[PDB]
Amino acid sequence: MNATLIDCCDPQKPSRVLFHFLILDAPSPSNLPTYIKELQHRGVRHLVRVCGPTYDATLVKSRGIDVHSWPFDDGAPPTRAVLDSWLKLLDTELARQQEDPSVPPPTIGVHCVAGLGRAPILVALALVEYGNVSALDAIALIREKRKGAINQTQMHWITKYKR
Repeated sequence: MNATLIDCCDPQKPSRVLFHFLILDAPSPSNLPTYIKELQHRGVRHLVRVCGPTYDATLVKSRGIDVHSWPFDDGAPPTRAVLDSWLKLLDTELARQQEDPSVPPPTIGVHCVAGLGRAPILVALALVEYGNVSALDAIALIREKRKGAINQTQMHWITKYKR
């Protein structure tokens, strides 16, 4: 498994990880049980799919992983609805940790198909919003681990973003 781990760190204490992001490939229906096991084995709390369904999410939900189906168009930046839902989820996970010192940093998975566009740009945005990393540095960081990630339109949108 074919996954890229990107840490989003506390701006104040860059020692401290806020979230672990996993950029993943989409599962095939036939390999779905193995795939779920591999998510569980990496402590995945939340799975976000930003592509059109290619499988039955209920099988994942039943194994303790929250699944979020927020499709947006290939080559596109997140819609405002997806973005707000993403920040809402991350805000909630952030409050969960602050409220309870017994909660370690959550791993949050994100897949589409290629992992070159839609998945990475959500992660990039999290780095900008919570890690306080500049847009250009978030892109470079993702590209280190995933060559060819993020098209020109996605690049422009993340360079322009504020809450």
